[PDB]
Amino acid sequence: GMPIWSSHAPYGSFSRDGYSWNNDVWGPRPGPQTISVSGVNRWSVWSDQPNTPGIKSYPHVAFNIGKPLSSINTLSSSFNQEVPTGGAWDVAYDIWDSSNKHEIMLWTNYTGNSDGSGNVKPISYHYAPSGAAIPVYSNVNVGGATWNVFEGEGPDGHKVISLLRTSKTNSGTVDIKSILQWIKSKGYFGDIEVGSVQYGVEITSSPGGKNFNFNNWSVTSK
Ligand SMILES: OC[C@H]1O[C@@H](O)[C@H](O)[C@@H](O)[C@@H]1O
Repeated sequence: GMPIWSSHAPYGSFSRDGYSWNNDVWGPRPGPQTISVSGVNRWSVWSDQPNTPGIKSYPHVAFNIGKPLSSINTLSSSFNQEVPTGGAWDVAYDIWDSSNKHEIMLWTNYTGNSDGSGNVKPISYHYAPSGAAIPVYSNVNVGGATWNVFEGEGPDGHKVISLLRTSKTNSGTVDIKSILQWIKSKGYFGDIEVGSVQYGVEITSSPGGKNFNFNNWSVTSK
């Protein structure tokens, strides 16, 4: 209702009690974007990005872990959000290891489809003739939900593993510890040191301005 912090500046940031918020917007001609924080668990962002190729922004909240996967007893997160209908975007968890050589994404609600097609697509090495990203694993039930798994590389060669929920949702709880354990079991990485747990929206297009409310977001690390 009343903000404890707000910014419309690209890369404006604020931190309170272990949580930080980042107004990340880059690129040739970024559109206006304003993030507001009402408290440690509740925040919002409005963004007006043009109907052009590529991700323009990732407004997000972040929480630091800094622990090896093996030392972790509990790593879960709860989200509750209100999203617009149109545009090109994906609301996602962004989980990094401390070295930033492995990125794990969990897409909870998005404008594309779980099979890798749509106006947004997961990072992927391979695409189908229709242009849909090709999943490496399908209908995987892990960490409290069913997902489609995709594999790709970022521009600096770092590995990206993306899980797209087969059923989109605007509220839920993810068991990140178990998801990372399953990814380790397929051999993508070893006893990774978990660095950051992030949550926000990657906006490709939101012409006319679109609003995203994160009414609750919390991380439980033990
Ligand atoms: O290929 C498009 C991709 O660009 C990356 O930077 C993003 O993190 C992915 O989530 C996105 O789908």
